[PDB]
Amino acid sequence: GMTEYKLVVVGAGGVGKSALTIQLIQNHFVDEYDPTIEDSYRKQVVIDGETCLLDILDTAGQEEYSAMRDQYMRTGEGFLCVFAINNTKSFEDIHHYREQIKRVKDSEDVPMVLVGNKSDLPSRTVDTKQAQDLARSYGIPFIETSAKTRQGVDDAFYTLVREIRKHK
Ligand SMILES: CN1CCC[C@H]1COc1nccc(-c2noc([C@@]3(C)CCCc4sc(N)c(C#N)c43)n2)n1
Ligand SMILES: Nc1nc2c(ncn2[C@@H]2O[C@H](COP(=O)(O)OP(=O)(O)O)[C@@H](O)[C@H]2O)c(=O)[nH]1
Ligand SMILES: [Mg+2]
Repeated sequence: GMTEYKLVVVGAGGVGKSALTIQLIQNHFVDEYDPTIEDSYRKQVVIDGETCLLDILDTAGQEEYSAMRDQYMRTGEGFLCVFAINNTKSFEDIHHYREQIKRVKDSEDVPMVLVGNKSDLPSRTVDTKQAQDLARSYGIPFIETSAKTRQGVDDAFYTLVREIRKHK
């Protein structure tokens, strides 16, 4: 049977979670997508010759630490922690998202990838070295992406699938 992978995209508002997810689903750059819409989207993909079913949850809205929201996030098997390379605050928030994932999954080894988005822009404020060194502190991969140009989009999602496969 075809394996389904439940992936969750997290990070500050405005980093490009929706743009990244829609590039994967539609193969098109969407510069405008209602910042309040949180929803899930499926796509069949060939990753290393195997057709698998991705189920991507694109998160949005206010932080809520209810038993219901924890249960909803606990459905994720792997997480993309996204920041924007021209927004220092989004990068400085990443540790919070990682700590919340570790708590809900009750595990120090949850499949995760650090994503530096907006790599097409010239306004960089977060050095690639600092981002690579944060992923090294966590023991996870780092991928540079652009939802505008498609840079790194399959690398981010497919690497997360490969981290889930090794975790099982
Ligand atoms: C002063 N703040 C703290 C630093 C940044 C600043 C603002 O932080 C901020 N803003 C919005 C959302 C979040 C946020 N953190 O984790 C989560 C998720 C979705 C991640 C996945 C695992 C869980 S489990 C659960 N219940 C969640 C929820 N709501 C989550 N989202 N953080
Ligand atoms: N140049 C550029 N802008 C992007 C990129 N990804 C998203 N954006 C823009 O960043 C803003 C926020 O994007 P959105 O996908 O709504 O972020 P979300 O709140 O994390 O879902 C919008 O103005 C998008 O056009 C990218 O890689 N490059
Ligand atoms: Mg969004």
